[PDB]
Amino acid sequence: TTATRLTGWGRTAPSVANVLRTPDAEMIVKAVARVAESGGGRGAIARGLGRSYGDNAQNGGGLVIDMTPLNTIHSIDADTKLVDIDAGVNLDQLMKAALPFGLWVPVLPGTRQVTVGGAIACDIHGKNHHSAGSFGNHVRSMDLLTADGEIRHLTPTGEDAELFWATVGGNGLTGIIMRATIEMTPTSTAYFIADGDVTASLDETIALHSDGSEARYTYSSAWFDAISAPPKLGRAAVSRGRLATVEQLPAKLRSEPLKFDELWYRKSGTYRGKVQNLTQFYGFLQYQFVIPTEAVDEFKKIIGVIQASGHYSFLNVFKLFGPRNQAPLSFPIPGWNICVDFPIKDGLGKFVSELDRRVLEFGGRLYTAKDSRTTAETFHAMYPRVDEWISVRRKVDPLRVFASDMARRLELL
Ligand SMILES: Cc1cc2nc3c(=O)[nH]c(=O)nc-3n(C[C@H](O)[C@H](O)[C@H](O)COP(=O)(O)OP(=O)(O)OC[C@H]3O[C@@H](n4cnc5c(N)ncnc54)[C@H](O)[C@@H]3O)c2cc1C
Ligand SMILES: *N(O)c1c(C)c(C(F)(F)F)cc2nc(C3=N[C@H](C(=O)N4CCCC4)CO3)sc12
Repeated sequence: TTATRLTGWGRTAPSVANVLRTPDAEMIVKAVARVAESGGGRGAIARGLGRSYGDNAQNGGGLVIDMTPLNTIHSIDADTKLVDIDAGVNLDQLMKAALPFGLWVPVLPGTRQVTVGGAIACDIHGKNHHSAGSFGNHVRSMDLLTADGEIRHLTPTGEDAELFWATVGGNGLTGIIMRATIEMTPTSTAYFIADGDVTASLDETIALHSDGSEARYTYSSAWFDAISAPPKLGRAAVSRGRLATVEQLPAKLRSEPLKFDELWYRKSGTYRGKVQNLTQFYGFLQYQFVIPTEAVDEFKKIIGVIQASGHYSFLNVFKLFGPRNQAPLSFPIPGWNICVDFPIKDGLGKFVSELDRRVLEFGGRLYTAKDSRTTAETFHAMYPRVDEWISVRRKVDPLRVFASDMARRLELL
């Protein structure tokens, strides 16, 4: 092991600890058990490609097990739609291996450079959340390495269904996911057909997302404005699409269907049925929150608060979430989700602390993947069933040999 201080993706909150990089499966197993004996000291935390901005992947003075050397793809079946992978395999890797089977990764985030281990541990969501939900909805079985040195085979139903949905979005505190089986989405091509729309106000963006035209597309998101003053505030560049069928694909592309390789602003944004690949279709404080669908006025308010703030975010992603899964600590809930990132300035930390209160007041929540600064008080209140979740954690890990900086910060230990 090499003693390395580790930060999030946004180069924040360094945590000096040991990095255990090994492809060997049983060398990992021993490290944990040989740690559990001594007792939860600093404990240990699994780490993927470190794409979450938070201190969820960092341990301070403890052990940080790197999962990336354990990246075996065991089997891909095209008939059963099943994929059996080690937790250390990434999505870019998996997406490339699945296409020759005519299979697509069920949930894709922004960057594909995320591991399966980290994908479940955050219960990550994508552009098709309104149609497919989060990543945990597609996990069929996990092989979790618990605290006592044993490995438990978990599933959505039956035994360990309680521990399963705890690991889904459990930020790696329940254990170390070693091996996962994923349900895949079948596909005829590796392309998308998209409909482009440009709104001129927040009211348009909301109406467009609520008039039921969303039921026409599987994938959808919106590049929106949070700087411009009302009524220009909230105006969005919407990108809504669907997986392309072999028939829909232009004459040249059909040959290799599964291969991988202010007026001006409005008209360029507006189009219909346009065929485009995955790449085309897809210092600073990153901030993400969701607000329940029925609380639309309160949402209109937060955007205005952001507008008047004196803080100017330009990278602004807008999304309407679909139904939630049954995971206690899953971030997504049916509502208006938006991410913003601000430039670090004076009074930012206190302003976002007011957005915490404001978001909490309307029954929404923040995403653990992007959080490094919300309090334990705010987090716990944002997540009902957090107590339920903790009572499960004490059964599986009663020594606190699984602990990250976040778990200490949010008192989830
Ligand atoms: C540019 C960019 C865009 C993004 N877009 C999105 C998006 O649209 N939607 C979205 O939901 N997220 C998004 N993310 C965040 C990212 O998808 C998640 O935070 C993801 O979980 C990080 O994966 P990772 O492998 O890097 O895990 P890490 O960041 O290394 O660790 C995060 C968590 O995963 C856990 N973990 C990792 N491996 C294991 C294992 N084997 N066993 C147990 N626990 C484990 C850790 O305990 C930790 O709590 C984005 C990130 C970036 C940088
Ligand atoms: N918020 O950070 C966020 C959200 C909420 C969503 C979605 F759709 F789930 F609501 C998607 C999403 N995608 C993000 C991202 N896209 C960027 C990207 O790929 N680029 C293309 C142009 C600029 C960079 C990087 O991360 S953030 C995000």
